[PDB]
Amino acid sequence: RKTYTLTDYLKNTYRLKLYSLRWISDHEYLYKQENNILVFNAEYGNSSVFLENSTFDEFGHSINDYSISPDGQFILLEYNYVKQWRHSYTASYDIYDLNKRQLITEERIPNNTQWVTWSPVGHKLAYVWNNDIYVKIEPNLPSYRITWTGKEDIIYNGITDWVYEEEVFSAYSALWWSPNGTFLAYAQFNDTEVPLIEYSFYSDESLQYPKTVRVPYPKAGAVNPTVKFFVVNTDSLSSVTNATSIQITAPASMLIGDHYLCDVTWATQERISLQWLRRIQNYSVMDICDYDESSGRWNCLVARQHIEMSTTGWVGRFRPSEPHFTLDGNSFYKIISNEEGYRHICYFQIDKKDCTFITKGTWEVIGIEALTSDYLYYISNEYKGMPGGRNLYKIQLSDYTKVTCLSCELNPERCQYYSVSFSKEAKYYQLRCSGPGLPLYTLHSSVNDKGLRVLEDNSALDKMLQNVQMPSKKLDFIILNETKFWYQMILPPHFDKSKKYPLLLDVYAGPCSQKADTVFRLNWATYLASTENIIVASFDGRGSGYQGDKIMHAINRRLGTFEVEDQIEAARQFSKMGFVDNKRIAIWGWSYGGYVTSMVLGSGSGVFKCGIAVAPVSRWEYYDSVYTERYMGLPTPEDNLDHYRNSTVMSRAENFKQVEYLLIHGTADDNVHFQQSAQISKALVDVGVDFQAMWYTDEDHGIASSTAHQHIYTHMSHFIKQCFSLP
Amino acid sequence: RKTYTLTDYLKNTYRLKLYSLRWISDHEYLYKQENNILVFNAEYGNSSVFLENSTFDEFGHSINDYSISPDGQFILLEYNYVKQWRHSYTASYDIYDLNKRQLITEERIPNNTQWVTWSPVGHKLAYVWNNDIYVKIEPNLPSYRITWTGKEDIIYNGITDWVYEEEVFSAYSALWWSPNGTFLAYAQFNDTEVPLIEYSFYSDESLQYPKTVRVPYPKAGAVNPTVKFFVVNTDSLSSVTNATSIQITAPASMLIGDHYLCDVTWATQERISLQWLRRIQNYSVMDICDYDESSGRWNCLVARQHIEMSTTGWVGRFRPSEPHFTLDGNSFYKIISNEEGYRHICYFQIDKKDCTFITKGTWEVIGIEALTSDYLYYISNEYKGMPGGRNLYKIQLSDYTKVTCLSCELNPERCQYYSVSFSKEAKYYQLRCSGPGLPLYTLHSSVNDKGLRVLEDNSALDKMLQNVQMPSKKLDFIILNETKFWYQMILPPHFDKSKKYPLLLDVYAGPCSQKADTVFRLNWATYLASTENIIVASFDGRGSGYQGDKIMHAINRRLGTFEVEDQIEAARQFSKMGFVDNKRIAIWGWSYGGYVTSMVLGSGSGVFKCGIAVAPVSRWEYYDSVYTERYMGLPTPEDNLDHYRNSTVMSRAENFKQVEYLLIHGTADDNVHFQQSAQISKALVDVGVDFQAMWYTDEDHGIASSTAHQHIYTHMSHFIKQCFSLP
Ligand SMILES: *[C@@H]1O[C@H](CO)[C@@H](O[C@H]2O[C@H](CO)[C@@H](O)[C@H](O[C@H]3O[C@H](CO)[C@@H](O)[C@H](O[C@H]4O[C@H](CO)[C@@H](O)[C@H](O)[C@@H]4O)[C@@H]3O)[C@@H]2O)[C@H](O)[C@H]1NC(C)=O
Ligand SMILES: COc1cc2c3c(ccc2cc1C#N)O[C@H](c1cc(F)c(F)cc1F)[C@@H](N)C3
Ligand SMILES: COc1cc2c3c(ccc2cc1C#N)O[C@H](c1cc(F)c(F)cc1F)[C@@H](N)C3
Ligand SMILES: *[C@@H]1O[C@H](CO)[C@@H](O)[C@H](O)[C@H]1NC(C)=O
Ligand SMILES: *[C@@H]1O[C@H](CO)[C@@H](O)[C@H](O)[C@H]1NC(C)=O
Repeated sequence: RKTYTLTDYLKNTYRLKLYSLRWISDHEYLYKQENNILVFNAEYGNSSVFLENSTFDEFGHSINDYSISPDGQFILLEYNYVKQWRHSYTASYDIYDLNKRQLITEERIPNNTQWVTWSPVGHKLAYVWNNDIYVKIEPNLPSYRITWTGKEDIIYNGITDWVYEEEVFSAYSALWWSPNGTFLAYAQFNDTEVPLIEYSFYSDESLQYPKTVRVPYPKAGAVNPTVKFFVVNTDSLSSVTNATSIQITAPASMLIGDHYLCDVTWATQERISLQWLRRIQNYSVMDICDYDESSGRWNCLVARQHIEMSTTGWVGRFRPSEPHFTLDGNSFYKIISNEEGYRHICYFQIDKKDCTFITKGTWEVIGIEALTSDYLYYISNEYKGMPGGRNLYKIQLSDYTKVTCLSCELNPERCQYYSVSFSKEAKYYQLRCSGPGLPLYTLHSSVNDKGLRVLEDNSALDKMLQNVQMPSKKLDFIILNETKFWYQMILPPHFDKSKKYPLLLDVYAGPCSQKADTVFRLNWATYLASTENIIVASFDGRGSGYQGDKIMHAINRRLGTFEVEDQIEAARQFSKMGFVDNKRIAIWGWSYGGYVTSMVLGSGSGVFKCGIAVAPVSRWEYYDSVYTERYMGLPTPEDNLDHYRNSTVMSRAENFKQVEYLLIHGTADDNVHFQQSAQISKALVDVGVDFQAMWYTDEDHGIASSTAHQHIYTHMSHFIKQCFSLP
Repeated sequence: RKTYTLTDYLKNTYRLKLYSLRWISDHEYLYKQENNILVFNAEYGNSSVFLENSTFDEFGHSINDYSISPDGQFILLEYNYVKQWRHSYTASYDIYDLNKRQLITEERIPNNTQWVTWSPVGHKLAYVWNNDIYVKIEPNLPSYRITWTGKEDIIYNGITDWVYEEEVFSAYSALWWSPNGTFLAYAQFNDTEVPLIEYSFYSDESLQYPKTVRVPYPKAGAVNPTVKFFVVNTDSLSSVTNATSIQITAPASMLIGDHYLCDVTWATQERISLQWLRRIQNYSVMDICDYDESSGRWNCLVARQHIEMSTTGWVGRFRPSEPHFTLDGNSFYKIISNEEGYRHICYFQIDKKDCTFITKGTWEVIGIEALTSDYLYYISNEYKGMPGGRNLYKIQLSDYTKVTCLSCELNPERCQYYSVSFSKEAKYYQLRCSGPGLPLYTLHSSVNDKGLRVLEDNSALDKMLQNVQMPSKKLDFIILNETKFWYQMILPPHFDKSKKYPLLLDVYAGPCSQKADTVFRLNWATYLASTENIIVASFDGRGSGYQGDKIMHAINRRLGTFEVEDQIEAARQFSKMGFVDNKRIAIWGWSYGGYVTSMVLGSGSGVFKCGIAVAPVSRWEYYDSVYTERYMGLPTPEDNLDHYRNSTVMSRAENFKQVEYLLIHGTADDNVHFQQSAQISKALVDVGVDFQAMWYTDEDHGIASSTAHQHIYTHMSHFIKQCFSLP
């Protein structure tokens, strides 16, 4: 048999298969296969061809992505894709009728549009061009302007600014249609007083002078952007006079200082939910607002207002959890950590402030996925008491003791990590199994809860991997200060406990992480074990997620303390197990893991020989406000400046004398500025420590352009092989 | 026994001694002992003690450098020196009185002062502050304001912008007293439409948002700064009425296009000479310009225009040569390249304009050092047909054929490399022998040409060095195309000719460079030969200078051609001598030889195992217009675009596949911008070539900071050691 090699991973020799589908009705879904968008049927297979390989064959453009209007007439066609940050990007748009086999020509959508969306019923459009919002009742009719305020790097109507895209909404889009599209809600951010990160972009070598990029980006302690919120009524627009947009202003609990808007969620045709959140992120307020068909303004009755606050840390996991209303929009289920530290479902009622918990236990609820008039469906890590694994549950709404696993025992040895995807009224759901066996995608009915057929079993792949010498995964735990803490090892094949193999520690360890899980992946780590016989290990100690607040909030206000000491104390444990060479212990990480790699090599620990750190944070005052202050407070004397300063990589430069270090960064990293590593290399130079570094011209935080991607992973390969002595 | 070590070199153990002085009369001069300013009579001994190793403990501030008034009465004092480009700085300035031992308070010279200088006779003063000229007649009294155009980054009055500073005057100063102190001329530089290089400066940990530095800088082709000249007189100044400057405008041979000011030289109290050079630098014009007691303006008579031009290449070694004038102002001597392309001395008489040559042969006048009614004194490389060497001669104005060498046989073994400084009217002079033996400082008398005393012979060092296994040096040549080309080698202690050594090839190789000399050096090569046993060898090939124009102009319009060829050629010669190990041959170099080293590695000859390039130029359109265009012409397709594009390091990427490369660059390089290396790296990553790289945070083109000077020489030494396989 052959061994998994570095090239298999770089030329992507052994591809996993998956089954991407869209639902479009309670009965039906879509699936391109050979570029043929088919329409599949859920009960039988009465299935039909919706769109040809070709058709658009003669577009003389690459169709970047597609979208159908939910009434079925039209299709949106996206191309000329030009990326911005993580989720943001600018594109060109053309619409196509399917009852007329024809494409629109008039009032078409202006090139370089920031975002496009359909209403949920019918075929109206909302789009954002040049920071402003536009609406199109019908695709061919002129477009209704809605804002004027929009200005590049100042005002943003209906799109997120830099920081709200990254660490709040995870989206560029900041619009929300009502259920039938009557209204359109939106958001407005203001960066006027927010300062600019500046950096260089070199480009094609043809370019003579290098460009500076200026991005409004508020670092810890700095002036942040502000947020306003409105709802406009789409069903009465005027050819003649402007559009009146009703502001639903925040509550006074929030208006007294820097706050954030963190959630927008419709309940009914005329009832919307808001969540807000103070800059000090331990205090959140929800608000339920009804339409007044007398004054078309919007009421949010203080009785219906809902508080959520934290005594042990910060509200939500990354943000306040999201509420799921019952069809009358008169109660709602929602994730809220109970009073033992564990995250479970609460059933609220629009007008009463106690909630009633419908789940109990030492395990957490990952997500509410769906809601009928007799069942709620949710995802937990309950099965066999493992926080690394995910499974699907339904709960009988007339009797909270009547509760049922639907995935656990379909096939428990191959399958332990499930997502679920629902038909438009939970008549059906697809299930996705990510591991530990080979992904298994399958289809089910909610009535019988009986599975109709297999969609994809990853068999092509199965057959090749009988040809490959492959690694093995212990997942298990160990006990400390009285507590279980999960790790995973990737073990080379024919792995023999006699022998003392070398050990790379793959780290992340930032708040609410999990690196110890039931998932199946072929990755770098697989190559190192398969081909270099290196044990790859990960470890979720304090800070880590899905195991309660007692374990998530340990690091609150004290980042770069317990997550570092825990990575170190787990390496100790691994040495003492004695199939590990206690002189060949290395460590690596990226982003937050690169920081923690950097703090651990700075620690004077004795334990590690080699380190590699990729776009690491080195000093929290350099990261942005919204992520940083959530866990750190504000960097003033009056609050938490002191930990801010003890917690910097720079203060540890002299101890790298004891280790071999490698430091890599993109020159054009918007997220964690090159600044951050600049400051590290400088401190190590000024106390005379030798070390290695690669810059990567013009890459960002992902370093994911194909060629940079082959370089880095090779370069790091050479460094590990080199320090471990592998020939 | 012990050897010369990286640490001796970095920590600067074995120090030379120089004997600097300041002639301040025809027969007296200053100089420190420790902390203490003596004046020394020349005839015999009088020491006088001009100032004390105390006196200035009084002062508070951290004094820096001193200047004295011609009439000997005042002394100017520098502090808060705050470093800028390569000659440009800012400082503060207090004036002490020497007759009193008082200190001027009422009306001083403000902080952040840019340049300041005494007139040549008496106690008159001119300075520049926010780009404006100011004169003081008396140091106790109210400054006179000369210009009001000055403006940061656009208008430079009495001082150079970045291009004139680096590439023409090698000076921040652009003022010119008349010899008796009356008139004062200055240059005004414009920079309105010169575009702007932009780069990051991180400063201390404590700075939260980096700083973007913005500097006006023309690259190849770009828009240059234009230039204007003026004379103003200093006896007729008015305190009611603003102060008049007379323009003197360039000749119309120059005015039709882009052109530069390349030299300013006063001949009489009322006659000035101005040299102009075209943008395309194969054509210069000299003007000679008398006063006019009646009009008040300056008259540049056109019988007195001397046109120097070129056809093999460019005018000058790097610019037009300077004139030395006959006391009366009516004739001058100037070095010019003759009909066979050797530089020698020409007598000109202002009205007739064919110069007569005073010297000839197959060797070259380095420079003209002094003029008496009787003799001309010059430095040259004639002695023994050796361009490496340097020696002082004198020639009789009454009879050319009669020329004495003042330095040749003085001390023939130890001393072949001379420089000189004469007293106010050439009665005495100091000699400076800088190699091949230890440096040796002496005093001489004109009338006798008498060897008065030895001022310093460095025997302190001489003892020390008899404890160490010092390397040895060979200087010598080879013959290519029936022409001599000089190499020097640094050879290890107890060099054994039957052995194989690895070989590093130090490189510069720029136009009119010279690496093969008889100078004496303690440097990184010293360390590499004595301690790690490497032969370190440089080579003076095509382009190199002081050997005339057939060799020098060979690269005309054609950089990165022959000089690269010849660097490979030289390494090939050396390996066939049979004490070289064909498998271990490196190359490296900073600045120009960074480029030359890159292009060698990128050439795919295979002769070089590995290489290191420090701050290289990778592509000529990234470099400044003045130096670049001087050797390439213009990057238009109606001039030299095709070579500009063929001569890039980046188009040689796929060959770096046969080599271990190490690329290094200061992030704040204001000259060769980090731009240049960024494009190299990107190129290599694209074709997939492993290399190693290092940035230096906020260092510039020198990487001179104490700690970084150390970091890089240590990093580089490791890299070579890897490559030659040495511990
Ligand atoms: C340094 O160099 C600068 C240019 O590089 C120079 O500034 C002159 O040039 C700028 C271009 O940057 C010009 O804008 C300006 O001159 C012109 O200004 C107007 C254009 O915006 C134009 O209307 C003017 O013409 C008018 O007035 C003149 C008389 O004043 C008449 O000839 C015209 O008919 C018309 O009525 C004018 O041509 C700048 O003067 C800086 O001055 C220079 N600084 C130095 C030398 O100190
Ligand atoms: C907006 O929501 C999220 C943001 C998340 C983020 C996560 C990791 C998980 C997240 C998960 C959610 C969620 N859900 O990590 C990101 C992150 C954290 C770092 F320390 C860092 F150096 C770079 C970086 F991108 C951070 N900027 C945003
Ligand atoms: C204006 O005067 C000079 C400038 C000189 C210069 C010399 C080398 C010798 C010089 C000699 C003189 C003289 N004389 O080289 C310098 C130089 C050349 C390069 F290719 C480069 F990348 C950087 C660099 F500083 C260039 N900036 C100016
Ligand atoms: C955005 O905020 C800025 C503060 O600089 C203010 O001047 C401007 O009026 C605001 N724009 C709005 C809210 O329309
Ligand atoms: C000198 O000229 C400047 C600017 O051109 C002007 O402001 C000033 O009045 C003049 N100075 C005096 C003292 O008249």
